[PDB]
Amino acid sequence: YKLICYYTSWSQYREGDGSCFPDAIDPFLCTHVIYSFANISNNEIDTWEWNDVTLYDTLNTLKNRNPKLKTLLSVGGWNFGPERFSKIASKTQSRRTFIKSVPPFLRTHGFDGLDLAWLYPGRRDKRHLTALVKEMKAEFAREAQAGTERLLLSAAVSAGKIAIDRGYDIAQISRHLDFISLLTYDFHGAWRQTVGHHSPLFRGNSDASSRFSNADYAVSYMLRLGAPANKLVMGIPTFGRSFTLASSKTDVGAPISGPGIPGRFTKEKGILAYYEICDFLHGATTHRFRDQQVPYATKGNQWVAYDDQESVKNKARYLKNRQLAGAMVWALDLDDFRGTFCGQNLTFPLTSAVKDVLARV
Repeated sequence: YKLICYYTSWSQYREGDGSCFPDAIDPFLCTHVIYSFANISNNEIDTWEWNDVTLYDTLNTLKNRNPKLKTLLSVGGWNFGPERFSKIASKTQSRRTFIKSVPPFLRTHGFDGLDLAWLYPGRRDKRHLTALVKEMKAEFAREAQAGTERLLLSAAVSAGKIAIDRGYDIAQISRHLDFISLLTYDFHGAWRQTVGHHSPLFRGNSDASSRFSNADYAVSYMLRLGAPANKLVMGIPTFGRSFTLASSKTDVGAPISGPGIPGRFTKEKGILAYYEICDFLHGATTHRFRDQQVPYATKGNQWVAYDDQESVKNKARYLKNRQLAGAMVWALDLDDFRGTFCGQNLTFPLTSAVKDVLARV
């Protein structure tokens, strides 16, 4: 079993305890740590944060205590316009330059692979996403001729039936990728104004519409589409999605005025770190949808959909019963990395839960 953990570059500038550096990562927790978001300039892979080469180096020292630890660098991400990604992939010349630029960079900073986070290829991209993956992978094969270990190549994909059908050739790209990380936590879209869990596990018997909105469907659709189970990794959120209620209606369906107020450390609207949710829970009412088997909480006019140790193991068990290659935890830095906010003196409680379940056969 693989446990693929993302570390976000910008969580270093979080005030107080919110601040997190590669430093705080238990090197025996995950099997793969992905440094999140490199950039691209002059069609070449490149850094993003000033001190990136330091943090790179820091993260890669962990491989000193755990010699089996593998690290990868992700390209793209959320503040990386996909158009920009598009433009580099469609011109075979700008595409070949970017590819050639990748191995030496990874080799210099000590990475073991590349993660591609093109955040959503459009209808016009499918052809090129396939080209990029096919060739990039071909370059990694030729470079291992130098006598060194072959670099890994992974991809972060959307779990929305439409986004998939629209921009991905799943049968084609599964043969070239070492593993595919499914983003099974973007289900209640940014769009609507109605309360709902962003990462429901199941179909929720109390919902006949957009049933293509849960991890369960997303997975069977990907297996159906032709991706093999031993390359599939299911994404597990270590955060919550918040909303400011527009009325005292709390239950399923309730209306919404907009996103919830910022987390005190997180400082971003509509999102909350698990450690922020732990402090939020005090004096909050907790409910759990049994249909989707996921929790949520209200307090004042704040409704929060999130995942706890239980919902998280649950997903991990499922993942095993279907025999996927592993789990992916978005935000090692959004978990209780200090272990000082959520009662128990455990560090990274959420990612531990997953790992605990992934280790019992």
